[PDB]
Amino acid sequence: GVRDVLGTLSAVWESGGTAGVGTVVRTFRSAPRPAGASMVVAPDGTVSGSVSGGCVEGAVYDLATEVVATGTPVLQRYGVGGILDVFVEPVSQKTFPQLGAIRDDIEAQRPVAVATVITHPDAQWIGRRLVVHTDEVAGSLGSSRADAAVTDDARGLLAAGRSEVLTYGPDGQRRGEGMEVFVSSYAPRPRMLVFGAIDFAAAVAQQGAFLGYRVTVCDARPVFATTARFPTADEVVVDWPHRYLAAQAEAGAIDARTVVCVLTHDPKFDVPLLEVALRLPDIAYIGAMGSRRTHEDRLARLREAGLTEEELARLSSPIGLDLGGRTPEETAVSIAAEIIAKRWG
Amino acid sequence: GVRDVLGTLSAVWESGGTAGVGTVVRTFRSAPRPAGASMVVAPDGTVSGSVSGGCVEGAVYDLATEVVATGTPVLQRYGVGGILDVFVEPVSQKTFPQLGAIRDDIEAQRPVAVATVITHPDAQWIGRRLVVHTDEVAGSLGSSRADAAVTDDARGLLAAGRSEVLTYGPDGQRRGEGMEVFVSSYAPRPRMLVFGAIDFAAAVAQQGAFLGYRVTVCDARPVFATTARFPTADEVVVDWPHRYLAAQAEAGAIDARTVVCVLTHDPKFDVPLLEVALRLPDIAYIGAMGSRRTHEDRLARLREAGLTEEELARLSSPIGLDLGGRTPEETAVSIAAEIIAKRWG
Repeated sequence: GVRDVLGTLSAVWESGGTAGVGTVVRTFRSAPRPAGASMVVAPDGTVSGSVSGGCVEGAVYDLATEVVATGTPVLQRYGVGGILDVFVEPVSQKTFPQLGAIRDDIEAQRPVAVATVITHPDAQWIGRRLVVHTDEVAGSLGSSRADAAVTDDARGLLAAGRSEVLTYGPDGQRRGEGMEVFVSSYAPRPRMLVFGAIDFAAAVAQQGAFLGYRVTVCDARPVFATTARFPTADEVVVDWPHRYLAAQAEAGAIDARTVVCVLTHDPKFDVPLLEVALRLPDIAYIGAMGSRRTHEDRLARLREAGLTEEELARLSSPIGLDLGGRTPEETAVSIAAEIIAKRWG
Repeated sequence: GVRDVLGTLSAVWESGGTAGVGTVVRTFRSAPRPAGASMVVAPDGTVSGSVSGGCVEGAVYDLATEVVATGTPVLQRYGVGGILDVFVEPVSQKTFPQLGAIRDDIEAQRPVAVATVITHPDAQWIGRRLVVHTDEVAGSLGSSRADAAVTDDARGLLAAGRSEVLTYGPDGQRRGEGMEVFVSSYAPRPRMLVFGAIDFAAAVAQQGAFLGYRVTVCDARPVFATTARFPTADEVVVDWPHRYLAAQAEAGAIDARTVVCVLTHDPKFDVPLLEVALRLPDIAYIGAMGSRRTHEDRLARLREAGLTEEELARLSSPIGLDLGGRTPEETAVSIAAEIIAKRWG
């Protein structure tokens, strides 16, 4: 969402002024910028951020300028290469008192969603917002039923890191028509954890970085788990894999989008590791590398260790889509593709 | 193959000396280095290249040393993490008179395969070789039937850029047993051609580079097709896509592993382009970007232009595997995965 232009927006907010903020809420026909793309017009007229590829920037700028004057938020559809819904609002300390706290949450890696009414029959509702955390909600949409419905749905989207327009009836009845709410999620970068610092881990970590994951490579062997060997990994740790995973779980440093790749079949490490991983309250993906021989030998060993067929059903083994690729690069792509397929973008 | 250590090997060859060369011919249980990985021991004893991850390097070194002394080539199997077949031979001007010419072919981007007998009942055959081009073959395995069979199969592997052990009967009878021939292919980097220099082309070109392709980005629009916008593409050209493709075909600068991505649906460019691409004697992949609406509209337009259902069957549209991914990064991965799936590594 506003992460691109949040420093500039915050500085306006802190100074006491009003920014005009245009947020892309919905997109059709492959418009250039996605749900959450933001443009900010400072009181002195300076613009940052982008909502399109140039196509309607001038029009959004004028709208943002007009909206600051009237103080009335506006949903506008632009049609040109795509179709774009842009919601334009005045953001000040008066109109958005929580913005500083949200800036602070984004900085401290506390997940937070903002849910805004962008469409309603009663015009007084437009631009009302909820600030939603896991454990908390602030603000009011104007009705307990609306607050209840949106809070719930926003937390679900937040947990997934998703931003979307949800549609309700006027009192927040599900499947009703007439009220639309944009949920804009600010979740930290999801984690990819790679256990086994063999050379192939570098290829896995480059695909994880390409897909937007923060990648930790972890191996009990100091010679292997080295910054030099993995210079692009966000983090390289020397630990027993299962000790590291269990510690992340306990710290709440892993969430529902966390992705685990097991690149070892050393029984000393892989079984205790998968004993932990396969028992975690669900994380996005748990893959294990190996040929078909390694795969079946590992399954035998995991059954022998006490894993249930239901826990084993969580495991993607052998890892990746079967695309027929031979090289480490092809295998890395097959893994990234399976990860995407399992969550459905 | 020897590309890693070819400079060092060539310098030995040119000086009049004999190098001991160990080439990994076959691998099982995910051994660290693939078919073609080479180790070279210079007369002064200096080693470069690698056949394993450290596991049998000392043993291969001693074998290479012994093979230079006896002058007799040896196939050796090593079992440890994997299983490795390593073929060790003495390489000099006397024993391998074509090596200089092959160095020259690799440098000029002329595809060339070397086919060597690694196993035979008649020990005199071991280490005999054919040097195979598209249009030429030098050397003799010792029989017209063997030369005929291997030449044919080597050209097929060369055309695909593949290195493999092929198995024949003693006179080169297919499906026979007893004779094994390593074909080591030296083909240039395969090309990925990306037509449409939109921002998403960068993501496509990073995956192509990751997979080992040399990437050309091409667009008729000078503002778009720019080195600055695509700093990692090997090449960025301003041309009508169909004019560029047709010129590559005529020049023989595209081969059977060439991969084409069409990222435009501008009728001015895409139809003439696909008129050329879909009619080329087969190239590996021809994908076209678009939503389902764009896909069907483009097909209508291509039927209208005269494309046959058989030509249209060559087209991968909408592009990529359907993995459900939304971001440009996910789409890029889905495209790389479809490319791999279509060739089967």
